[PDB]
Amino acid sequence: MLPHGLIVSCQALPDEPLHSSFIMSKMALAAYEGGAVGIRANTKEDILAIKETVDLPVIGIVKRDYDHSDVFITATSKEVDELIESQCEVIALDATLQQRPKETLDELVSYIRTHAPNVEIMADIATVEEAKNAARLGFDYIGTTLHGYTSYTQGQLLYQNDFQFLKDVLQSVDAKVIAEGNVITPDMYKRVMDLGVHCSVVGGAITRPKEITKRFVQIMED
Amino acid sequence: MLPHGLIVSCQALPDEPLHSSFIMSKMALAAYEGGAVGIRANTKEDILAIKETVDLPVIGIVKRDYDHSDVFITATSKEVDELIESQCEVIALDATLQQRPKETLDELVSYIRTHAPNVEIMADIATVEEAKNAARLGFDYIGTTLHGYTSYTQGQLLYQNDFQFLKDVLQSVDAKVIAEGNVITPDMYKRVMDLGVHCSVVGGAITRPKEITKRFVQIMED
Ligand SMILES: CC(=O)N[C@H](C=O)[C@@H](O)[C@H](O)CCOP(=O)(O)O
Ligand SMILES: CC(=O)N[C@H](C=O)[C@@H](O)[C@H](O)CCOP(=O)(O)O
Ligand SMILES: [Cl-]
Ligand SMILES: [Cl-]
Repeated sequence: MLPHGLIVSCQALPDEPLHSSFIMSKMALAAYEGGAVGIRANTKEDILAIKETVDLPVIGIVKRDYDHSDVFITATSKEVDELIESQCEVIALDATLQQRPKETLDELVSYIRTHAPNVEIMADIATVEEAKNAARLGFDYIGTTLHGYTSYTQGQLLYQNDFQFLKDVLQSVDAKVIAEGNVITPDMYKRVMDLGVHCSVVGGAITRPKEITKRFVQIMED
Repeated sequence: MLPHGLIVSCQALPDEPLHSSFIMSKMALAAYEGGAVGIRANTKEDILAIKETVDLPVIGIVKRDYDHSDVFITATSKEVDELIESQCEVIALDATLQQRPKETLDELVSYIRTHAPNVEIMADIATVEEAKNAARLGFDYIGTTLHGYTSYTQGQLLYQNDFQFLKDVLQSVDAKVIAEGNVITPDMYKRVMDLGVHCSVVGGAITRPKEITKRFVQIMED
């Protein structure tokens, strides 16, 4: 199981500067050496490289676009099978009720419980009711990952109104909740932990130097 | 000349997770894409890789330890020659009063003006008196890089007492001053820029995920 504490997301998609299984493995080692308790990573190859450099538990996803679906975080059994092969300890998937290319969310949850019974699952959700649906499906973890990143949560950011959305998720489910998405600073990390999340996933604030650089530059441009 | 704004230090020494000319070239790309106006980098190998990735001006150093000297930032003509070969726009060196392994600081300054007349020079100093000595030697930039990092500045950090050390440096010299050392947040970057530095160097806050991870973990340990 994931400990309490800091999960570092070590992702770099094609065309991002640090894109490379190798580099993500080194970002993960850096996170490990700074006191991270887990890693979140994207694609079987990045996960396998990371698992060569750290024994931290990994939350695995496959970001892959499908025609006629806005679901891209572990959309189908093809991505699930890649992640089972990766041996990541936790499989994260979009747990919205948006249209998927193939299996439904219920079918992907059954698929994972049948084919990878020792793997934990994590629901990336955007709304309280998606969170409650995930809790009902027996998700091990419910993350705020997609809050602000679906067509229907545009402009919503986890931290808004002192983490009201996070407070509402924590109030609505007994499952382990993960503060993920727009945890930008140590102060935000402390706040989500004090609000009672099991753990927090921090990505861009640690592993996206372009995004960190932009925050430094923006302070001069207000 | 270096513009006003943010210089990103893209360094990873041999024991650090990201040690690699290729990775530091990508950190530099990320800095560029985020709005940096320059790069500080270490070793000819890293500098050449960065200079083929971005056209941003580079402050080059070679960190290399010598016996019977505490000077490790561009200590001798050997490091200077590596930086001349690198074609970096600015050569930075330890510009402390500390005894060097070979040439004196004064000797090295003469050497650079002779052997690389088109290169600007940056004085990494620890004290106001070293800043004044650097102005004496005609340095183009005076950075606060070694303030707190010498045997005679123990316990001091750039930000202490609302950047009093930086205020004292800026009052002491007419040369372009660079805020470097422990500039860890956008707030600190804003502050040193508002105090009148030419530019600021931010390293670990952007390019050392281990260091950033430690600050996240640390807020849960206070
Ligand atoms: C919507 C989406 O794709 N999210 C990604 C999912 O893996 C990453 O953003 C991940 O959550 C990283 C943590 O977010 P941040 O960079 O700290 O804001
Ligand atoms: C004393 C020393 O070795 N300094 C290094 C000089 O290259 C780095 O610290 C460099 O100044 C980068 C700025 O420091 P930070 O990583 O932003 O805190
Ligand atoms: Cl980046
Ligand atoms: Cl690091």
